[PDB]
Amino acid sequence: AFKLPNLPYAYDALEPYIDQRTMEFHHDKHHNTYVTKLNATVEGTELEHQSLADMIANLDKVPEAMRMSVRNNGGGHFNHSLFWEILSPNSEEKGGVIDDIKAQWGTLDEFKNEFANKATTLFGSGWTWLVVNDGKLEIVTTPNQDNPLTEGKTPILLFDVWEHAYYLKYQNKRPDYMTAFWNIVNWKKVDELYQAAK
Amino acid sequence: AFKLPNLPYAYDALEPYIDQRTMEFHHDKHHNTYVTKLNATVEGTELEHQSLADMIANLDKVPEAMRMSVRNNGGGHFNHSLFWEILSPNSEEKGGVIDDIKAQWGTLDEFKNEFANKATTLFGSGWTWLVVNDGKLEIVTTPNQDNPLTEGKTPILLFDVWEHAYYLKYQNKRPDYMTAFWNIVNWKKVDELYQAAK
Ligand SMILES: [Fe+3]
Ligand SMILES: [Fe+3]
Repeated sequence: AFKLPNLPYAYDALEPYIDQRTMEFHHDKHHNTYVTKLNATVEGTELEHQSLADMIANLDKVPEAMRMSVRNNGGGHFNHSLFWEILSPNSEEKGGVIDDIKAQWGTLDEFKNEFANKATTLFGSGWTWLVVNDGKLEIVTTPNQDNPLTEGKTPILLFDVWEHAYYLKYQNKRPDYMTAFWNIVNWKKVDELYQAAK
Repeated sequence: AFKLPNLPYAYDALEPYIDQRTMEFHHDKHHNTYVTKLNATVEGTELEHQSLADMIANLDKVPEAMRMSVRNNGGGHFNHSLFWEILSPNSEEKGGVIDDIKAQWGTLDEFKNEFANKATTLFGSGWTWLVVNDGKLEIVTTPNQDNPLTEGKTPILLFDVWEHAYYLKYQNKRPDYMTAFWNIVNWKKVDELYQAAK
């Protein structure tokens, strides 16, 4: 069975960037729902003992009756799991990954500008991601709980732009939530993932 | 130019079903942004005097570089404009359309049950609709600001299930927002649209 992870920090540890109340609803309600619905699909099946990354990377091979829930709920679980771990109260822009960002984009700010343009223009619910695609860094978006693993790309960083992730504090002002985000990225985690993927 | 229409009632006229704060943000910010972006797309161009309903229904004929803005922002203007008109503090379940809903579904409760099960299971952002398709009533969903006009169906009632429409008061509890909606449907307006469409 899949389990809801504990937050690696207090619920109020990302203030004033993300409110305590949002961290509660986002983790204890929204993420918990994807996990529960995911378990209802996979529990008692072959898929319970497969890695979630393997399942999402090969959705096509999931039985037709289970596929939508693995996509949506399995996506939800994976996506929110990674998200908590790439946030940190002690965010410092440090890691070898950032040296490589700098090489491709010219400066970290030019990278932040692209990620911002993509995340503020993503229409409806979804995520903006930094990924490795054949040894190379690229910024992509997905709708809803879709995941770049399904397209052959490894995620090392992600940003939630479903409105539940920012509405209580920021309401319509997603660009401010983007600006806030940069202050809380666990780049140490981003870089562990980067070093594993390339 | 496209324009942000006024609300036909006070911002607190739909309390407690839709909260005052939500009406302030939904209309003055979200809908207003749809209008702003749409106008930035279309004027100084030969599309500056084309109606929304024309462009939405013939989205395949809008030029490639303007299509997404017209789809998304044009959708958002059409959809929210209709949404205000189909809300009312003086909701009264009466009309030709209500007689015909009962004829087709057996009872009004079964109409609502179908509409609600489509509203609550819509994954991500979008709308639930009552449409006329060849003189026949049916209930459909669209993602984001997509509109059944694009598929040649006429909308006569719609419900916004983007998280911005309900997060401040309901948070994750979409179904409680759905059940609340029935108390504020302007059935008189829905009926006018119905008699025009068939
Ligand atoms: Fe989320
Ligand atoms: Fe809306």
